[PDB]
Amino acid sequence: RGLGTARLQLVEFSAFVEPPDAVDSYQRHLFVHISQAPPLESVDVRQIYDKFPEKKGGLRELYDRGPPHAFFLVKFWADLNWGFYGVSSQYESLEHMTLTCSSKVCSFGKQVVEKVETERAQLEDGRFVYRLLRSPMCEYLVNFLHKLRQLPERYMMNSVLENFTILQVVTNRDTQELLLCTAYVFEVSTSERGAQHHIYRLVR
Amino acid sequence: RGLGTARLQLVEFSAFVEPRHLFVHISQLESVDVRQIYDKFPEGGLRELYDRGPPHAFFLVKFWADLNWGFYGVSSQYESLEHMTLTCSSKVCSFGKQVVEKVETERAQLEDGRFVYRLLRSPMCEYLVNFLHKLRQLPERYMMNSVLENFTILQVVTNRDTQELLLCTAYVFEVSTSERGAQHHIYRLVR
Ligand SMILES: O=C(c1ccc(F)c(F)c1Nc1ccc(I)cc1F)N1CC(O)([C@@H]2CCCCN2)C1
Ligand SMILES: CCCCCCCCCCCCCCCC(=O)O
Repeated sequence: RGLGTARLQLVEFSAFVEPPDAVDSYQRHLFVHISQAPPLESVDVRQIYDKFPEKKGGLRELYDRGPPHAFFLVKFWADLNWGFYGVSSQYESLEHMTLTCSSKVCSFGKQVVEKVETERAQLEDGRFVYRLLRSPMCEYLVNFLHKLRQLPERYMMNSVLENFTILQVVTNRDTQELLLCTAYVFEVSTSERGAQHHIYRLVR
Repeated sequence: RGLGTARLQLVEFSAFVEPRHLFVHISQLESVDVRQIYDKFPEGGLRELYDRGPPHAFFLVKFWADLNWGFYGVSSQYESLEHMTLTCSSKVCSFGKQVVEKVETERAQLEDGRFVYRLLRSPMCEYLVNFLHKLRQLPERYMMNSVLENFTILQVVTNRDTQELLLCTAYVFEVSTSERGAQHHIYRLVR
């Protein structure tokens, strides 16, 4: 129903830029942003197998590892109409864990870059909270965004983006239980609408 | 010396597969000159950190790894006399572009009158494991080594609470013959 499970819920995610004068008037531009009773639509995981990095830690093996209900697809309409480039994430749990979070970027389904961080829990009002705030976006991505934003046509941006995906894998560090696996696929939004997203479940 | 400084020493390093097989192992010095490897790392690149100082913290290790052979694991273990919290960062680089960065932290455990920092059984990142299988199916040691001339790992341990760098190891890689096993050579990075 949302992006997450009973063990680990994604509270918030966002990738952004603050211009170098934000020390005078603060502003931040959101490339993409998720903030968090229908059930969610489904998408068949094999239909995107080729879009993620096969052999090991790619989609098929991860799904085979399960649990099957931990897998969500997120379709992003990015706002490229806008410095410090950042990513922030916030998850929450009933149990106290140490999370490992991996972010794999893949071009044409080949694992281009991978960031991996650990995050330990901080108590809160009835919940454990895990905050990975203001991760500085790696400059592969900032460069790709700059090159991408100067293309002359939306449809060209979207054909480029059809090869660019991101796989996020959150696991328990101690036990290696997979908690959350998210495939992201990307399209650019028209000027006037901001960023927007549609979350699906990955079934088989 | 060994691999370390007065504030922090490497006691154990091992990269292994269990079905245990050890690709590389250190258990516990001539100067190599840092510019000689500048073209091997990004430019987050080694010159940045070396300028940051302290240059007595920077080391180079050359591994001759053993690929003759699951769970793919990395275990490091450090030592200190001050109670610290380490941030250990690995960066795997291929052809100078940084293709993975893995970031962990370990807080000090008291033991035998010293502090041990044990980062044991990190799942080897998936890039490295795919790389290892591909590398292993090659038919000649010289082909492995040609491949491996473009692959390097860079480790920066820093004090978490202060951001001081404490340690900085560049790793370079070749394969050894089926007879000889793993071997390695630590070097001071100077300039
Ligand atoms: O910025 C991101 C990122 C992560 C997940 C996600 F769903 C995104 F949309 C992300 N950003 C992003 C990607 C494409 C466009 I067009 C706009 C965006 F805002 N990340 C993952 C990150 O950590 C990478 C992983 C690989 C190495 C480190 N940088 C930074
Ligand atoms: C640099 C390309 C790969 C080198 C191939 C040699 C085989 C042994 C690998 C040792 C890696 C040790 C550090 C890895 C950190 C991680 O777990 O990502």
